[PDB]
Amino acid sequence: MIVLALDVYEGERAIKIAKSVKDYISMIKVNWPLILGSGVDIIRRLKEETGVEIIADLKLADIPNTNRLIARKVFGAGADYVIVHTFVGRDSVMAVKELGEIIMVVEMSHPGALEFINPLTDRFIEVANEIEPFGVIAPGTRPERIGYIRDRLKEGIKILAPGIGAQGGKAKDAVKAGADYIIVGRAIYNAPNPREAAKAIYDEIRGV
Amino acid sequence: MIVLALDVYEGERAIKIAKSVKDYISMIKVNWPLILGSGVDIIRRLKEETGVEIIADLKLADIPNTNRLIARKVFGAGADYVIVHTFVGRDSVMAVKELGEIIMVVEMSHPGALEFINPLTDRFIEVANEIEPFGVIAPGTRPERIGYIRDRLKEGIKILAPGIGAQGGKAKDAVKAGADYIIVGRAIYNAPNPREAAKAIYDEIRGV
Repeated sequence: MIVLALDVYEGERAIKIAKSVKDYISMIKVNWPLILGSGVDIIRRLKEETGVEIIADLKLADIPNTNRLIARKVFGAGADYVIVHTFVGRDSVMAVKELGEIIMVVEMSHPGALEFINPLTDRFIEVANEIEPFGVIAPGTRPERIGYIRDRLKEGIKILAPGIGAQGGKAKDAVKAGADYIIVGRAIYNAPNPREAAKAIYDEIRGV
Repeated sequence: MIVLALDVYEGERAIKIAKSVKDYISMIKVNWPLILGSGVDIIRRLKEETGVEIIADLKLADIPNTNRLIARKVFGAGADYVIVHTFVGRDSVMAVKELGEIIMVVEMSHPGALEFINPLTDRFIEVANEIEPFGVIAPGTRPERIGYIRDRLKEGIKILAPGIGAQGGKAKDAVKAGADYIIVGRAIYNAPNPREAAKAIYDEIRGV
């Protein structure tokens, strides 16, 4: 249920951390900065070193043909899931889904999201319901939002949520509210002992 | 002025095509396919082999800090412009603009664009007018749209138009309608003789 946001750009350093917490996470999420610095082969390297599935957080948002060229290369490189925007249209989402498992963005948490993205979350969820992606991604800052989305999201589509909070009990609360996966980064990779931290989040979630 | 959308994976193929059409183009636009297949250093290599400016068409659509990390890396690798989506918000756009010149997506050509992007074009043109990027991307499929945008867009902001009439003298009409640059990808990189293909378009735009 835990997804490690491996936002560590010293390549071998990132790999060491990922290997150390491998037993307590379900997936590793890599972004464009890591792929740019280490190359797209960082995805196969992480898989070989950890045995964990990889989410390529690409936010694809181009026309169908281009989204297709990108997805073919990234899935070919071993990515298990690709994160794609919903706002570019159904055809652009489908061009990626036809090549591999996808996770659709339906809401974001930065101030700018209030301008165009978030006013459309309800509609993006309805679109996701028709597309049937592996899951959707939305902020987990407020467990009430997770539930709101879960109520509207077709059963079977998973919810992945970043930003649930580092306080004791936040991880367990986000899962109970409807998150299938919680995405955690700094609380793990910047801990004095990343494995211990990941293990503690794991324990909180599988506990009571 | 033609912008070559070099959407191929292989670096040697990309460099060979770019050098062969260099005399007939103004800039080379690199997207994720080429960065993924050849590494981000292909930006620098393309510049060293042709001497023209490079646009990084990344369709940036992330939160400010992630957009910043990507922009810093790509501009630092030699990109002269970075293409960003207006949809994700002003803050995400400025995170990139503070590091280098940008081009904003205000409208797209694929059918999916009619679902969310195009309905907001008037609003996006007004956001671009406030930000004052180097230019905006508007599809040239119909010179009607180029002129529609040109009338509403602040004078100093350039218009780059992809999806140009794969038919007859459409590039010329697009330019006449207000396009400063014509983005051509497939028509050139998939052509039997890319240099002859580029020259034809070049001659059309330059004629009367």
